[PDB]
Amino acid sequence: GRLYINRVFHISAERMFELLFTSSHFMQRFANSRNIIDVVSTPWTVESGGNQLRTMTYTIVLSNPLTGKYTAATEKQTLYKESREAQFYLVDSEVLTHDVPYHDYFYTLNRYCIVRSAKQRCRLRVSTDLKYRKQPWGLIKSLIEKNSWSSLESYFKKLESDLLMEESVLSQSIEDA
Ligand SMILES: CC(C)CCCC[C@](C)(O)[C@H]1CC[C@H]2[C@@H]3CC=C4C[C@@H](O)CC[C@]4(C)[C@H]3CC[C@@]21C
Repeated sequence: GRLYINRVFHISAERMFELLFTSSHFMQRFANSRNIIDVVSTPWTVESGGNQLRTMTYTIVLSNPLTGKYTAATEKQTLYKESREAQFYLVDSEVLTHDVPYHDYFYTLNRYCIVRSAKQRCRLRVSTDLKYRKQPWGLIKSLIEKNSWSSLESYFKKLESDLLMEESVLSQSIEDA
C-alpha cells in the first residue's frame, strides 16, 4: 500500500518494541495528542501456532463532517513467530472502525517491522494498506480512500516525530550513564 515510516533510530530494537507495543506512557501521550481516548489493551498472549496476539480497543474523536463525533475501534496485533528478542519484531496490526459510514466495508492493515541495526539502534518500517469486504461498489471506495490515506499519513508522521524526540532523550540518557 503505502510506506509511511522508514528510518533508523538510536533506540534498541528491544526498547522500540516496548515503546510501541506495550501500555507505555509514550503511547498514552501519543494517543492523546491524536485524540484517541479510552485505550484498553491486552497483554501479549501466546497461541498454539507460536505467534503472539494482542488486542486493543479505544475511541477516536473525529473531525469529519461525514462522521459522528466519536467512533469505537478495535485493533488486533499479531506478533509473528519469526520474531526474535531484541533483534527482529514483525507485527501485523488490523484496525476496525465501528461507527463511521461504511465501516462494515473496509479495515486497515498496518505492518510494523523493527530490526536491530547496531547495538542501541534499530530500523522501524511501517507500511499501511486498506482492505475491503462486502465489495463496496463504485463511489463507496473512492469516498473511503479520500477519508483515510490523509488521516493515516497524519497519524504516522506525528508518531515518527514523537519517536525522534524520544530517541533524542533516551539515547542521551543511555550515553550519559
Ligand atoms: C468513508 C468515510 C466516511 C470514512 C471516514 C472515517 C474513517 C477514518 C476516520 O478516516 C478512519 C479510516 C482509517 C482509520 C485509521 C486506520 C488505522 C489507524 C491506526 C491505529 O493505530 C489508530 C487508529 C487509526 C489512525 C485509524 C483512525 C480512523 C481512520 C483514520
